Amino acid sequence: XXFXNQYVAL
Repeated sequence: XXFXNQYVAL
């Protein structure tokens, strides 16, 4: 919950 990617997603 900050724009991550497909595997690391926050």
